[PDB]
Amino acid sequence: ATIGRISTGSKSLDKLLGGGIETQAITEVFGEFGSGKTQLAHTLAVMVQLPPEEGGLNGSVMWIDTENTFRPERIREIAQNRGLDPDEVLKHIAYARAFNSNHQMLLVQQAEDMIKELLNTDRPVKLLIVDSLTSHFRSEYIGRGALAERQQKLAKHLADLHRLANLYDIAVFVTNQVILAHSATLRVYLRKGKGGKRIARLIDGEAVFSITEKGIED
Repeated sequence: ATIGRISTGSKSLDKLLGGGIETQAITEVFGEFGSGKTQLAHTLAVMVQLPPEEGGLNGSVMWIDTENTFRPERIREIAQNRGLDPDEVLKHIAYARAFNSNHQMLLVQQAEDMIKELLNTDRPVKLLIVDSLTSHFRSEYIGRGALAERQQKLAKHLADLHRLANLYDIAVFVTNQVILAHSATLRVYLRKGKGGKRIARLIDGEAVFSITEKGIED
């Protein structure tokens, strides 16, 4: 099946990404606290719901939150300022809080049930967000021997996410607060710049954007 692309809201970032974040891929954004990772996640959760000629995929969203950082009113605000009904946009986000890393892993397997349900409807799941991908793994697997164990568990979790992305034509978008190996298909380093701007660079030019009432934009 052909790849879909979800606009981020920023023409600059979209160009860096070749048009937007891809389905059948895991895109990891990483950066320090406050770099804008969760703002980008909120924006994508609205953009994906737009029709294709506006940069979306007419899609639904599943969101796995590990830090209690999802904000329904931020969704509603971004939606309204982009001409969308805030409550309809929020309705199409299936939200779950992951209590620990083992629950996080089960929630990904659980997500396949809803993905299958919606697959041949007019708003199939097109975006799966895990924010934060790594926070529970970092707190639980620590100390001598933890590097190998944590990386194996993460690799299995990312394998499950790759399978959902590839089997069901979904964009998986994950955040990571930052010598370790990584398994995402594309890694984007995000940082704060001057003038309140955020700067994005692909890892292994740079896009510049602002956080606004529309989510992000140039």
